[PDB]
Amino acid sequence: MNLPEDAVLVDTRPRPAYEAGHLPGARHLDLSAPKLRLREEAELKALEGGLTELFQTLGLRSPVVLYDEGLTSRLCRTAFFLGLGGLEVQLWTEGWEPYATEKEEPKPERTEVVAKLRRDWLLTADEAARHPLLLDVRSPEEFQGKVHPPCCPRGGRIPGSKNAPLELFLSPEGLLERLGLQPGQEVGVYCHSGARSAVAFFVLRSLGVRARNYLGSMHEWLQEGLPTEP
Ligand SMILES: [Zn+2]
Repeated sequence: MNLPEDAVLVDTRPRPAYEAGHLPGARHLDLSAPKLRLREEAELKALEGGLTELFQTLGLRSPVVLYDEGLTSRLCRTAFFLGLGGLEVQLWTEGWEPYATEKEEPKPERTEVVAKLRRDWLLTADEAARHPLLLDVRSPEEFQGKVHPPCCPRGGRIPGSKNAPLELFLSPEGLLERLGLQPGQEVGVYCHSGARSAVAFFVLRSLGVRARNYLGSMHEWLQEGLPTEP
């Protein structure tokens, strides 16, 4: 993979791996999946302000190249938030390893970049509720409501959603065909709390699909008391 000029590098691996050696100048950022509630404009503006503080503290600016060992959930989750904030991002999953030589962590000066939410990358609960096609990337047992995590009130799925377990997205060849999709089509993706839905989002976008990521996912849906199946 070729790199764009003057790129800022972000390493999404766990800290010990980062400290054992990272690309010169790369910042460490391995974001966990927050449980977000995005219903009011003020909540969307708070997510945005949080990304601004993050971007400035890490000295980020476009273009950003994020790297990790393979297409990991943390790489995708982290890259999704940076791109969601308006930064131009790219994922680098192989080929950077020979350059992971730096042990010292950079202490860049803050930048003054300001995040601006990219609404076409996102789905709020209300937008997801009106979406023509949502893909639930959890396991079939979760999709069928047979099991659920203890932080949620019951097992279930968003009504009308279709199950596309995450593992399917690791085999892009013929994926759209198998999922019954085509380039340009509007598709939403979700899971429990947006932890791994970004993997499906990036894979689908790379295939030309207008994918949108419902970060709130099942957890927000259930906390809101929205309609569910079974
Ligand atoms: Zn939950």
